[PDB]
Amino acid sequence: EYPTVDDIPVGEVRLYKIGDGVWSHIATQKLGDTVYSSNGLIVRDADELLLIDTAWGAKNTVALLAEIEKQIGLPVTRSISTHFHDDRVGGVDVLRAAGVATYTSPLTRQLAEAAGNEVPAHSLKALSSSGDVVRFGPVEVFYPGAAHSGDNLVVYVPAVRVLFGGCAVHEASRESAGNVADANLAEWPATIKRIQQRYPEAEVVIPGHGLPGGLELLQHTTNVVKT
Ligand SMILES: [Mg+2]
Ligand SMILES: [Zn+2]
Ligand SMILES: [Zn+2]
Repeated sequence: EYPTVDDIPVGEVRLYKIGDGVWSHIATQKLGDTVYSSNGLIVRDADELLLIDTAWGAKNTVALLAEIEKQIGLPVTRSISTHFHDDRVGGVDVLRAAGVATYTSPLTRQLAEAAGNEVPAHSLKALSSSGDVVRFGPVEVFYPGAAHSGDNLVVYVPAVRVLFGGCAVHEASRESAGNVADANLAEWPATIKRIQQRYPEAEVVIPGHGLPGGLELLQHTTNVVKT
């Protein structure tokens, strides 16, 4: 049932229900002669939605908003981007045009500017140091330290124990680290250990790319990373 590249054309978006008031969104994108899929999250708060990450570019992000309106029918009023790459901030300008208040950490804003990428309009204070956690509506936003990138964040939904690990967590089937050009391989194991110690009751862990699993994806990541 979980959507894969085999069942999503570039430009279409699927939603997948994870728990009470929580969905993932799945989109596809072509870089080389390589098609990839990518995951974000949607979380209900009263009569509005918090979005976690864009759908990897402007075209997919317009389609994401249309699919949310078809299937859920509540407005997206705020978003958080979990690092500075195009699968997280690509389409922020679509979000802004639609009246969404877009956020991320100050470091993500700085790195996205340096990369030429779109930049969320607002900073999350108090996320500058490894181990820092803030509340944001129905979630917790945690900065566990450098890993896939220097600025990567994870997002936990306490009411239903769902952790979105983003691109700092690899899916079960992946055995290589992927794109490491912004990675800190030396800190990556310590970063995974902070996530494990902070969220020991998580029932679902969603990676930035691929199939959701449970807490076993965290040790799996450490294993892929060392090698
Ligand atoms: Mg770019
Ligand atoms: Zn990335
Ligand atoms: Zn990614």
